[PDB]
Amino acid sequence: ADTIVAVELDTYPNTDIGDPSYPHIGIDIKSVRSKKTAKWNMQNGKVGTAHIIYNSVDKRLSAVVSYPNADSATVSYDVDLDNVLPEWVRVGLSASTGLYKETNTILSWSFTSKLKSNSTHETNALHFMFNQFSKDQKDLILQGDATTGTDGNLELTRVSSNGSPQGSSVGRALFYAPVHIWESSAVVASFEATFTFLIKSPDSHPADGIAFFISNIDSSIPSGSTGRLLGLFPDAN
Amino acid sequence: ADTIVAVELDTYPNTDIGDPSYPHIGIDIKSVRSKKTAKWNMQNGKVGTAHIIYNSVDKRLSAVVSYPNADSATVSYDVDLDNVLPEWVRVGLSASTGLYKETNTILSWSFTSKLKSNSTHETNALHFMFNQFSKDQKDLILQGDATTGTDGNLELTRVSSNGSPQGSSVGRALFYAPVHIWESSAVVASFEATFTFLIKSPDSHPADGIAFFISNIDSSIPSGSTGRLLGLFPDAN
Amino acid sequence: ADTIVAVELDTYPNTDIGDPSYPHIGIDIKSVRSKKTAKWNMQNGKVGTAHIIYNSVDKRLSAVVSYPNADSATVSYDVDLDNVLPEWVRVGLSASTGLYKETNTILSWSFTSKLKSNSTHETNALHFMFNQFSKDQKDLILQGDATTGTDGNLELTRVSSNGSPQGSSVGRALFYAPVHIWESSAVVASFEATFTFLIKSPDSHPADGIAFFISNIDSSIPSGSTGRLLGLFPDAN
Amino acid sequence: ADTIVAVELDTYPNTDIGDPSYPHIGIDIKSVRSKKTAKWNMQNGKVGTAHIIYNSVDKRLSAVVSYPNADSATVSYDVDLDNVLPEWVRVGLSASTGLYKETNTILSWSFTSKLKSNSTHETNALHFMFNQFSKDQKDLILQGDATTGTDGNLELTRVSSNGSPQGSSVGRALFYAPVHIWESSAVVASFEATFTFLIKSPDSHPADGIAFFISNIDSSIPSGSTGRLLGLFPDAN
Ligand SMILES: OC[C@H]1O[C@H](OC[C@H]2O[C@H](O)[C@@H](O)[C@@H](O[C@H]3O[C@H](CO)[C@@H](O)[C@H](O)[C@@H]3O)[C@@H]2O)[C@@H](O)[C@@H](O)[C@@H]1O
Ligand SMILES: OC[C@H]1O[C@H](OC[C@H]2O[C@H](O)[C@@H](O)[C@@H](O[C@H]3O[C@H](CO)[C@@H](O)[C@H](O)[C@@H]3O)[C@@H]2O)[C@@H](O)[C@@H](O)[C@@H]1O
Ligand SMILES: OC[C@H]1O[C@H](OC[C@H]2O[C@H](O)[C@@H](O)[C@@H](O[C@H]3O[C@H](CO)[C@@H](O)[C@H](O)[C@@H]3O)[C@@H]2O)[C@@H](O)[C@@H](O)[C@@H]1O
Ligand SMILES: OC[C@H]1O[C@H](OC[C@H]2O[C@H](O)[C@@H](O)[C@@H](O[C@H]3O[C@H](CO)[C@@H](O)[C@H](O)[C@@H]3O)[C@@H]2O)[C@@H](O)[C@@H](O)[C@@H]1O
Ligand SMILES: [Ca+2]
Ligand SMILES: [Ca+2]
Ligand SMILES: [Ca+2]
Ligand SMILES: [Ca+2]
Ligand SMILES: [Mn+2]
Ligand SMILES: [Mn+2]
Ligand SMILES: [Mn+2]
Ligand SMILES: [Mn+2]
Repeated sequence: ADTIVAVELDTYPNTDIGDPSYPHIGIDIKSVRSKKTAKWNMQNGKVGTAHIIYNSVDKRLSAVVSYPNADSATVSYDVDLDNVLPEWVRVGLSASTGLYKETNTILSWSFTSKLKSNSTHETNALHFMFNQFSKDQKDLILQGDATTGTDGNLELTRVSSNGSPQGSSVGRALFYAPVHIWESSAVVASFEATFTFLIKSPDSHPADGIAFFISNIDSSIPSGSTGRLLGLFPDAN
Repeated sequence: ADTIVAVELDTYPNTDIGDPSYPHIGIDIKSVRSKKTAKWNMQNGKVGTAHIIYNSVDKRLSAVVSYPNADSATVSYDVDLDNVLPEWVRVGLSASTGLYKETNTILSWSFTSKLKSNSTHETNALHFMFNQFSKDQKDLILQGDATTGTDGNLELTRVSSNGSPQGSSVGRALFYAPVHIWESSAVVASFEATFTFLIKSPDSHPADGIAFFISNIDSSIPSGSTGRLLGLFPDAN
Repeated sequence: ADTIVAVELDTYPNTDIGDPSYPHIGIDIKSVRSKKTAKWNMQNGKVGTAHIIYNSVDKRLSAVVSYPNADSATVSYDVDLDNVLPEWVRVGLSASTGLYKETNTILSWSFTSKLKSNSTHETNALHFMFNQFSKDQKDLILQGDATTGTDGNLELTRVSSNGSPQGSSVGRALFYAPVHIWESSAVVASFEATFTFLIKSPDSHPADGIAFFISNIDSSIPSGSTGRLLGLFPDAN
Repeated sequence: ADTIVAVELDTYPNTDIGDPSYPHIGIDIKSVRSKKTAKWNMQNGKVGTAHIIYNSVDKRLSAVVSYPNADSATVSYDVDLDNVLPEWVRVGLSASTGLYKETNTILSWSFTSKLKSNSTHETNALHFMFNQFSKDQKDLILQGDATTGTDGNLELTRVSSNGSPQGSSVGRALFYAPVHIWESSAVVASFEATFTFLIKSPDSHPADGIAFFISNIDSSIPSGSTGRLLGLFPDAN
């Protein structure tokens, strides 16, 4: 099975599987039932921004999601990723729709990771920044319904030609190169992730959400994980 | 008076004023009596590295000081700098000697600060990296006994021609430009500081230490702040 | 007696002093009479972007000015800055108006400079990025009519309350810290400058232009340098 | 066949195939016979540094190779990479030995690539920095005799237990993710490469050299490319 650590931007409450009775952001550690959540006042049709950060000194994973001229939603959870994830992982974005839909458009995405080992200035680093996505984005592994090129944007889930969002859709984009998330002999290790999105929903309720995730290198979308599973988990356990 | 927030690498225990009975690292918030300290196994004559980090999401200031092939010392303290420091500050390094001495040589120093406001990718940032210090380092404000140029290093305190450290010395180096440490309308704000040092002590005990500090723009060495005061505080209150 | 090296975005042709008969961009080395120019199809009322780059290996100063979905204007000139400028300089933006006007609005400005000396990874660097300008921008030295805060932008020249541009206006913005542009023992040295602007002109012709400049630390606006002198030169020599 | 653009650090002159009669650095565009070379005073047993740069404004590829307290070797060639290389490529380091040998040790390697298309601050970037190489370096594709982990270094060619170099050896290291080297709608595009090496040769003459290269994504070591072919070319044409 895949080892998943994700920060979810959950637009649809599934109170039956542990979701809060309102849209929220949460920290998922190997389960869709977030170890921590915070109320999120999602704004339909508006471009928002998410920022996720973590460092081995504090061993705390935090995220802030906000819209311009609007209060932000913050969520933090104490977790030592050395004990949860493998040394080498892959990072990506995931999204899904179920009975209800919304567009899960990504306008930009950047990530920076640094590892300092026991030596002078000996820091290994990785950084990538996407502001425009091309039709042939070779450095991205697109899974499921995810597609690039539409207006230079990344469409995680299926959107028809007339621009309307489709139900029962799942899609992910993983950066091509494996990321060395930690090392036993590292003094300091940290990562920063930032992405802007546009969740637009024409129907009754928006669903199901977007999630930033870290996984084992060979991770793939679990079969049937549309809807509430965010394309990350095989079941709601 | 000056508003000081510093991370001290205290090599000499002054138990009479609140120091632990062993070398330690500490977080000083407007007073030399650290709000938080951690035992530090200082290694005489060896190059060490210090890393300090802070972000407005967690509102926690942390630091790690280590030597190669050696366990590190970590210290963290929850503090909202918005309520402590002014919006515009100056960052620097400070060091002192008293009856007992040590060299307070800085081999490198880098700093990165970022402020994200309520707007798309609207991030203001400042970054500087010093690996070599020249005889005429115009972007540094040297105070007291601090001098640059000797072997491309920054000597915070007085070191004789023969290379031996002098007692009763104080010196600081502040980066020339004021730093916008925070702003009421910032979504995220963070800073990272890193510096390598070389503390060498020929005499009985090493004293007194090095400190990374953030202060009011016009800060200056208080008179008589050699020894235990680290060139940062006027008294031991 | 300032030593000036600037890249001009000349919106008004003053053929009487050497300007081409059309808007152009040029490389000015101690004189308003560009050593090199290129036709520039300036677009009234549109946000444009300028990029300047230089490296000691090629000893060539290049710039590209473009507007979205439009052809760019490029200008390059072979010049060894070690022979032209002092070791320590200051960098800034300048703008002026005369009988004719235009707004010289700066929306963003970033600069990065690196110096690699004869040592392993021993690089000294400086980087600052401005996407938003505040009312109290302490790390900037505003000269002449330059002001910050207006909609988070940098207005180099005088703009009325209603927004209309004023004639006979000069203004500059220099970054607070001195920049080590070069060093005799440097293997490689390079710098990159990028800024976006908005030149809007209601009157007959736009005038006079914007310029990115490098100067001696203590440089200041020459008396009477409004109009064709761009706030950089004392005369048309 | 592979499309190769490389900067060679040729330690062994093969005059019979066009090599100058002295160690040299060169720019190879699809052939082992450099379009441009420069005399290089290689220092046996000393750590050196190589810096390569390119930008679409000047369309010139330059490189500087130097040793501390020593004069550098510079080589530049005017070439538009849009006409030579495909849009997506892979970057790496290559080295070889033949009848004569040397160690082709890489101590560090960093790369930065940026593409700015027709849009505000819309820049796509990639940056990776390697100061330490681990035994299980997953983000690198090791070809031939290349190995990592030995003292945290990258040994491009075969070296024994006692550290001595082996003859008739070839090896390469390519970064895992494909690099978008160019795009038809990009205003500016640039890349920078830096790496430190240690060429040590116990035998009569050092051979054959190290090279930084850009190639088609699926490139692999040509059959029989040991010796003078630097593991990049199938023949000496
Ligand atoms: O796209 C949203 C949703 O679609 C699919 O589920 C449809 C409905 O399925 C079950 O009926 C319910 O889970 C329902 O959820 C509502 O009712 C629950 C029980 O009353 C309650 O606990 C929930 O909080 C909610 O009010 C679903 O709407 C499927 O794709 C889901 O995975 C997906 O989340
Ligand atoms: O450079 C070290 C120290 O030098 C100067 O003080 C010298 C001594 O001054 C006082 O005697 C004491 O504070 C002493 O400290 C020792 O004794 C204390 C009392 O027994 C004890 O609490 C301390 O922990 C320590 O054992 C000093 O050594 C002066 O410049 C000081 O500022 C400076 O720290
Ligand atoms: O703001 C533009 C301009 O305003 C001020 O000069 C106004 C006029 O001053 C002089 O008459 C001329 O230089 C004139 O320039 C035009 O005519 C010239 C002669 O025919 C010709 O060489 C020029 O190319 C141009 O067509 C100006 O219009 C003063 O502030 C100037 O510095 C400023 O550039
Ligand atoms: O590692 C060096 C070299 O080893 C292998 O070639 C060995 C020799 O092969 C041929 O004899 C020659 O090319 C010789 O080169 C010398 O002599 C040439 C003719 O006089 C002269 O042009 C050359 O400049 C050189 O002095 C080689 O030494 C094989 O692996 C080669 O690929 C490899 O370069
Ligand atoms: Ca849900
Ligand atoms: Ca003390
Ligand atoms: Ca003019
Ligand atoms: Ca050769
Ligand atoms: Mn949830
Ligand atoms: Mn103390
Ligand atoms: Mn002109
Ligand atoms: Mn050659």
